[PDB]
Amino acid sequence: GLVPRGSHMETESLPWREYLERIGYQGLLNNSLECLRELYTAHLRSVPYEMLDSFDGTPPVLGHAESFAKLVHRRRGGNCLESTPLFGEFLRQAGFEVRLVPAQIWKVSGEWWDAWDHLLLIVTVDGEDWLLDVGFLMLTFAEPLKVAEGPQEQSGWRFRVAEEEGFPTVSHQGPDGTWTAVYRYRDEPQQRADYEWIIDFHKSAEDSPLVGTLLCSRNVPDGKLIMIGENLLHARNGRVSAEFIETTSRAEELLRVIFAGHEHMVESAVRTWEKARADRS
Repeated sequence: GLVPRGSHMETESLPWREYLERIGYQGLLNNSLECLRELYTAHLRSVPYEMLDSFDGTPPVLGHAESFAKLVHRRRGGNCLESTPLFGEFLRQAGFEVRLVPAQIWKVSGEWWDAWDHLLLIVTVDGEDWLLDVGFLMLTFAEPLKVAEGPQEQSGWRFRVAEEEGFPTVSHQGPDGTWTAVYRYRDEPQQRADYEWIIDFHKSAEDSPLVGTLLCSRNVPDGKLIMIGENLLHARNGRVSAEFIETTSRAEELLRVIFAGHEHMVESAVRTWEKARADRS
């Protein structure tokens, strides 16, 4: 057009009304914690996590205008690079005090992923800091997590932030009562130039987890449905169950739930699910 891409002009004139429509928030906005809670919940329930476009190795674009177009106009799903900075920018323009910070994810195997390639938001309301994550595949807090000591209960689970080996670390309490890290972060405000490297990291990576795989998930009231390849984790009310998905018929059943209200994405997701199952036999 006439407005240069990535200019402050471009991001400033994004039509946030359509964004709020896209996430199913049709009320009034203020800067109370209660408004922030409702916005977070709306995003989480309305937007599935998905990486379908990267199944090839095609990188996501990073600009706010490009993220906006994919999420709002094409009604695609979300992830850390394409959802979280855009949401942070929406909150900033709606008047919240917001900080985008880098994070490193804890593997199910029991070590850290090599790269600090996750991102979190910290929102400051009435002198307190609150964590928000609208770009995470697996189970994390679905209500803003306070940056304070001690267990915080949410939908039958307990989360906490605690300082561990030099880093504020978000953990989740297991059925035993053991705590397992979800991710740690650094309180270092990021702009686009600071996290751009993530794209080249995954281009350069051998066997990137975000390429050649089927990864999608959807928050539901009191839990979350997570599909990782041929496995489904059903998190619900403090309990998680697992199911090995045996047929494309059963995979499609589950993808229709994860992508409820996003039925235009199902056939591509099913195709991607089969391609990835086959490409590991």
